[PDB]
Amino acid sequence: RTIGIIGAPFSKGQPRGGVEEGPTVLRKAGLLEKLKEQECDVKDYGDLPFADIPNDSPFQIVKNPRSVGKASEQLAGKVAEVKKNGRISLVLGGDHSLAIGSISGHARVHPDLGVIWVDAHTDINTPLTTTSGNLHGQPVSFLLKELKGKIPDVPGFSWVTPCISAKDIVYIGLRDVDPGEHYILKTLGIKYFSMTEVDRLGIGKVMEETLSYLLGRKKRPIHLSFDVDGLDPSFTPATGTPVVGGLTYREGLYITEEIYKTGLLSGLDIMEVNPSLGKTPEEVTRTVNTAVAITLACFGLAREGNHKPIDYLN
Amino acid sequence: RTIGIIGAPFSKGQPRGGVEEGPTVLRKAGLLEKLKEQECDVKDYGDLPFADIPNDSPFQIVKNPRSVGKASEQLAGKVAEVKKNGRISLVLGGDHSLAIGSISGHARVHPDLGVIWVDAHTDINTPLTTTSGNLHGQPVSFLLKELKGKIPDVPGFSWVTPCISAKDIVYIGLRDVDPGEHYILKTLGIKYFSMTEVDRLGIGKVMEETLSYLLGRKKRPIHLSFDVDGLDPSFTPATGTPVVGGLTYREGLYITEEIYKTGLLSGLDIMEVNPSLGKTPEEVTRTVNTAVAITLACFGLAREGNHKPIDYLN
Amino acid sequence: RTIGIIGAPFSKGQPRGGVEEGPTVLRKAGLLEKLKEQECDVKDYGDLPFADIPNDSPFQIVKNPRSVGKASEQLAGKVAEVKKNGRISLVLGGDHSLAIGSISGHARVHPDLGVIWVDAHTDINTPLTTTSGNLHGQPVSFLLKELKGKIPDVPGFSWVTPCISAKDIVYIGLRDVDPGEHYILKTLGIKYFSMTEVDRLGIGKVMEETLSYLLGRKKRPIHLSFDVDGLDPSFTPATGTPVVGGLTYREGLYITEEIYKTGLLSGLDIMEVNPSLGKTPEEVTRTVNTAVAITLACFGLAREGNHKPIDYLN
Ligand SMILES: [Co+2]
Ligand SMILES: [Co+2]
Ligand SMILES: [Co+2]
Ligand SMILES: [Co+2]
Ligand SMILES: [Co+2]
Ligand SMILES: [Co+2]
Repeated sequence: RTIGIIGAPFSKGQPRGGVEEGPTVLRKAGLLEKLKEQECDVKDYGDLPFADIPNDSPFQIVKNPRSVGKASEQLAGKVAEVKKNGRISLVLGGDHSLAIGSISGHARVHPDLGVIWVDAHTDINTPLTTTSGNLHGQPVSFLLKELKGKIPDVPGFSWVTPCISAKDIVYIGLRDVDPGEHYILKTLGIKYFSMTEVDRLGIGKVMEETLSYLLGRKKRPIHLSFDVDGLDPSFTPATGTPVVGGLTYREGLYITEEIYKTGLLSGLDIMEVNPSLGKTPEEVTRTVNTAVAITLACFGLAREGNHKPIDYLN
Repeated sequence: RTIGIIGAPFSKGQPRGGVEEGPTVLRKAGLLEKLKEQECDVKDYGDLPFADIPNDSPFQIVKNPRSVGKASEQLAGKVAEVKKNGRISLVLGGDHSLAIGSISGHARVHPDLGVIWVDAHTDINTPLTTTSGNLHGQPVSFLLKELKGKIPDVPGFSWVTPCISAKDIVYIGLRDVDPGEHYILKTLGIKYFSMTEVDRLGIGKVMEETLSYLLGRKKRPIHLSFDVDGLDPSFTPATGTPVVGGLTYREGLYITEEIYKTGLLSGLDIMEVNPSLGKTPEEVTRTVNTAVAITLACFGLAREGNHKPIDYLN
Repeated sequence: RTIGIIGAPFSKGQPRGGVEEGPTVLRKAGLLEKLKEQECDVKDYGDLPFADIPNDSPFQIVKNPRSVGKASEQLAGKVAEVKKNGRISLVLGGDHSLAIGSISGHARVHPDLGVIWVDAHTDINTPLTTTSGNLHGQPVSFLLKELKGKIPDVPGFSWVTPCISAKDIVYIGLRDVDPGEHYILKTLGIKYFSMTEVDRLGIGKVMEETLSYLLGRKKRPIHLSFDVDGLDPSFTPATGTPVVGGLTYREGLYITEEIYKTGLLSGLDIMEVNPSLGKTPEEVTRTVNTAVAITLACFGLAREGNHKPIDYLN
């Protein structure tokens, strides 16, 4: 597959710093080289310089609003750029708040995109339902057309325009949802597969349905937002908001191997990897390594093996 | 849901002490408060004072017979009491031998109850088939109507009267069954799902069947006996009789989430949590925390989220 | 079941030494006694003395060719011997290269055998596709009739004669396959269930199919080649070529419990257990213990329990 790598060292969508190092440790882990080791055409668009916004007091309850909306606005234009270059945008990031810019920059070029959101959280709190004020748990509320009119005018998000509808998104791996978030899920009839559904059906069926759900009517470009906390902390420990009972390494690879096989992946996000939150250097590499394997899977790496269109027996 | 909490600090059903601390660490973990944090009506009936029985020599091979039968007799009347108060009895306990009193006190008020027994063991040894003599591995043999006439007159259990039939109980999670126990399973045609069946069918089907099995004919009150050793020791390490290859955290939550959804849970047991057997203070909290989540699930806590009958968007 | 135990302390099929201790730690773990504890008729044929071959320079890229082909030749005749004694051959070994001798010695007496290969690797590299040269990753290429004419004349393997066809083998647990290996899989139409298929279908279906695949047409003798690295390293850490995302303890027991139930197991291999590669003495026992349980399962040990044809209630 042909990628467009976008480094996004940002963290103002949540409290803990160090998630801005994600693009760094991932690159160092050798991700770009491992991609080229496959049938991949890779172009690094560099790491986005998210300049400081010293004057960014809270907006009611929302924290660092101007800083957040800015990094998303900057990211959206970059993602749009690479999609214009006929390349799958790989946004290696910090916190999940950057999903607003990615999905927005993606939809500008591909207004018919479908979104798959692998996460332990729905991150669909409104600036009015959020109890923490951290924007990495509200990205979705900003992107839904149905919620347009419920979201306040937050400093830094004037450029924003709801690009996705409730029936164009699927959630997978949910196990920590707030009440208001749950009310939004049921009311707008959003399709999701919480860990309960995963245990019930199996990841194979869950994926069968998810794909049938988002591509049944017709084929469309897929945007995969992967929050590393969707996977169990025994696999991705170094992350800010971990939650026990997560998707397994295998389930994570299965999800992505299946996504790849559709040949419709056009947008990818690898979020919440925070090297600093690892209790041991092994938890940091265990996280990063897990984060890389998921990415590679997105672009062709299959557990049953891979081979070029040649005769290996000669 | 509306509960009736019953603390049961008992341990004479097995060798290791410290399981009598279970009600204590569970309460301290904040279980009662977490229940009220939900749509729960909670009434604490206190911790039962299980006075000593200094004169309790063995009965053939059975250990502490008078002490055991006594704590069960005391518990049975308490459970009956709370069920008379229209409340689901939550028996936080020590060893599993206390199941005799719970299920008995439950059936007095609800003679048509169905039993689900999540455990790594069938605990159906008779005082005559038991090779260890520990009563926390024989509770079931005392409660079956079909085995009435095979069980000797053990000091402390004269009050006992078999209240459940072989076709009213389902086992889930079996992986360590004695030969005599197995002979009883097959001979009385008891329905069970050992880890083998779980791996084969999946926990979703296993539950589908279990419920269809116990409620198909008609709806009846359910009594859930949960032995914390049914779950894998990587989740509930601090327990006396651990066994590898147990149910997963997720499978445990799935089982209970499904039980809750029937709206027929009327009796619950949280057994074998022994703080003292933890190799680290983290194994103790990992166990207790796991023990709490399972309880909460029984009363409504759903992984996909929860919300009150209000308009969260206002 | 009735077994013929064959100790195979060999390691020249791979770089790390210490895997030759496998038969030792397994025996010490009490495997032979645990088998007799069941309905098993056990005869220990001792540990094969694999004399050194000081003069064994590489053959092109292949390492220790003369040493390897020799231990396989010796093992083949032993396996043939025990199968002639109407006994299931249990080859406790070192590296997986010994599969060549086992499957060969097995087929001499049972030319219609079916092979199930539980491994993280297909070990089907040819001396010409192998990039490492380690023979414990090529055993299969030596045994396939379809590859006869592609394999060079390697010093030590003149006695060898391809006894199995591509449609008589099933792979389970694959997650690390080389490109040439993958080309051979697809080209010869070999049936396999990589971890992807396991996650998709479940281990219950995977086994359903595997068995239907190898026994559908007619019943035939089964040879189970179990590489301990097929299971996840969290279960079998002390092994040379570990790979994350492996089969679970439960899945491993399920596979074998199912194999046993066919009543067609005639050949078994327990390979790659290397005590020396354990980071802790607990990783060594965790591996060995896991290795034993799998063996016992092969011969009747069922998680739901076991009982003799007697009346336990008397
Ligand atoms: Co999350
Ligand atoms: Co998120
Ligand atoms: Co138990
Ligand atoms: Co029990
Ligand atoms: Co292997
Ligand atoms: Co192997």
